[PDB]
Amino acid sequence: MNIFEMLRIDEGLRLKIYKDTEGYYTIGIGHLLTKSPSLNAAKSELDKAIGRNCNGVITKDEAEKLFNQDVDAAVRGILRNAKLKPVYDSLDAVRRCALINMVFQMGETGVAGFTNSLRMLQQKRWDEAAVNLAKSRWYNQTPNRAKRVITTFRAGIWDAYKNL
Repeated sequence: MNIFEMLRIDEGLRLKIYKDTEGYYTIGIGHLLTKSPSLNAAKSELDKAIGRNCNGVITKDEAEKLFNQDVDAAVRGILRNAKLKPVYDSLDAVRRCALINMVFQMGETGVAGFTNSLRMLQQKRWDEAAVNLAKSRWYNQTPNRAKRVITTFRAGIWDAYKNL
């Protein structure tokens, strides 16, 4: 299992503009287009992102391209972030994928706000950090996904994704 396979389980693949769990306009493999309520604003962002007139619809191919950029940006964002970098560097390969997943879902900023859990993950207090991570809007709003990510940080193995 790898970062791409993991995120693809969590996000799914949709070739037509759709709404987030959040109500936001998205396409592909969890590629948020806009937080704006107009489908029209969303279509325009799409065409800007793909470089063609899409009419709200893309190919698998275009979806994967967007996904490669997003994962690359997520990693680079972690590496550039003063709060995230040190935790990332401290982690093993599997757990590194769990942090990347959180950053992709919620952005650098959002994850950098989980101060206490970050601190516990650095210290390798796995059970503690898993309890603290669960105390969040994140867990309450998307409990099955947060639970997968959390087990991944807790255990350091890919079992949560085996089932799936």
